[PDB]
Amino acid sequence: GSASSQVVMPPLVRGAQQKNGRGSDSSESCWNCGRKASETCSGCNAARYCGSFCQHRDWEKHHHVCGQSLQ
Ligand SMILES: [Zn+2]
Ligand SMILES: [Zn+2]
Repeated sequence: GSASSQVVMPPLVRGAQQKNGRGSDSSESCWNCGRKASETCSGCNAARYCGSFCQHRDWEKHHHVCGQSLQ
């Protein structure tokens, strides 16, 4: 029973921007379930999430999207 080296999904933060855009502009769906997304990945902030349970399920497929800054 050791932590070893395992990558876990980070919690989704609540996005709030007004300077650029007024709601989303580009895309507006949850990567996991696709039903109205209003939060972002606290890590890369690239993927869209609506809940913690959604992020975990999609986390397997997020492994290649996280840690890639913006390219
Ligand atoms: Zn969702
Ligand atoms: Zn991420």
